[PDB]
Amino acid sequence: TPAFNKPKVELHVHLDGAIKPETILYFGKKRGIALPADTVEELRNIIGMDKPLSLPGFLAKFDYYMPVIAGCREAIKRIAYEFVEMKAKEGVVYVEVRYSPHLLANSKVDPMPWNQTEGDVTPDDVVDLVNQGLQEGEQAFGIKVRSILCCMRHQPSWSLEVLELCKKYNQKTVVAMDLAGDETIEGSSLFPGHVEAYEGAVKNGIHRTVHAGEVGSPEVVREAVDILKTERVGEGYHTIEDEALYNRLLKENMHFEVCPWSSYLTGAWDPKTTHAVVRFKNDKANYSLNTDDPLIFKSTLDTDYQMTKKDMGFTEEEFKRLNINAAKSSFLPEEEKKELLERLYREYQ
Ligand SMILES: OC[C@H]1O[C@@H](n2c[nH+]c3cncnc32)[C@H](O)[C@@H]1O
Ligand SMILES: [Zn+2]
Repeated sequence: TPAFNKPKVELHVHLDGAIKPETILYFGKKRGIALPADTVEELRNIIGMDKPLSLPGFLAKFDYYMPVIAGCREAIKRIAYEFVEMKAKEGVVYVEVRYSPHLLANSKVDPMPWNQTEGDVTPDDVVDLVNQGLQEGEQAFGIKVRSILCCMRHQPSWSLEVLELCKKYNQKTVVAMDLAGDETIEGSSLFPGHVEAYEGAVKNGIHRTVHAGEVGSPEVVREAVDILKTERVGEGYHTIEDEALYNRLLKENMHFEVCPWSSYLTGAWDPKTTHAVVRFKNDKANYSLNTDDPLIFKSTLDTDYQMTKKDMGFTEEEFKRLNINAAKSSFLPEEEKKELLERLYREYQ
């Protein structure tokens, strides 16, 4: 009994955070790379988390499996492909998947991620591989999928390249640029590489989303919006702590990419306090309900819907409304955007 058994739109999910334990297991064995377990079940209990940790502590879960995927062409395309499939089954009609092309490369990247031996999978090659998998997947499960390339807070040296990859693969799945990573890295929002990359995104008409305010303060959100010119705020829960800023974002109709389950599991949200999404729903704000990293949170899109339904009083009417807003707030070109809205309204009848 799903919380909302109707078409959905997801704008916030990490491809490298939405991998099948069976695929991880498969490639570790296949490449002879170690994993903290050799059973999907125990693989899930190590990578997985059922209790709040922290953002820095949550991010380390990737260390367990990224090494078996990164640098492997077969694996990069496969996870991209199986991702669409996972989305198709969850009832998602349109989705934007994000990831760092750099963290999956083993050539032309410095610092080499995961202590990898050089190879031929360049960062560009990664975008191409994911595009291919995503495309083959759309085709096969019939849902529309786009992608978003992440700048990493800790590695601004990579940012300007990410912008280039967005320019090159514009709408050839790549519809936007994100800034992900450890939001606690003081000043990461302001590092030159990042700033210069967004400045060029603005100048070259490349869409922009920025993770901010999940654990950072209103100023991190203020900087994303004002300095980085972000078009959407990834999560942004802490924005409501600055009534003035909140109201100005509410006025611009800023889209907040919300991830309920994720906010609890990363300790971003104090379970004793009311979720910022309650305030969002109440203020009729522009916001989507997203999954973020389902492999690590051991969840599905329904997990976040059941959470809001059961615990936050969300109705089918709010569910329909938030998704219509997610559609309007997507980085799809006008025509495809209209086509998306058309489908949702058709099905919401
Ligand atoms: O998917 C791109 C990267 O964004 C980061 N990311 C994933 N889930 C996240 C939640 N919050 C902040 N950053 C996240 C991860 O380091 C992942 O490797
Ligand atoms: Zn995220």
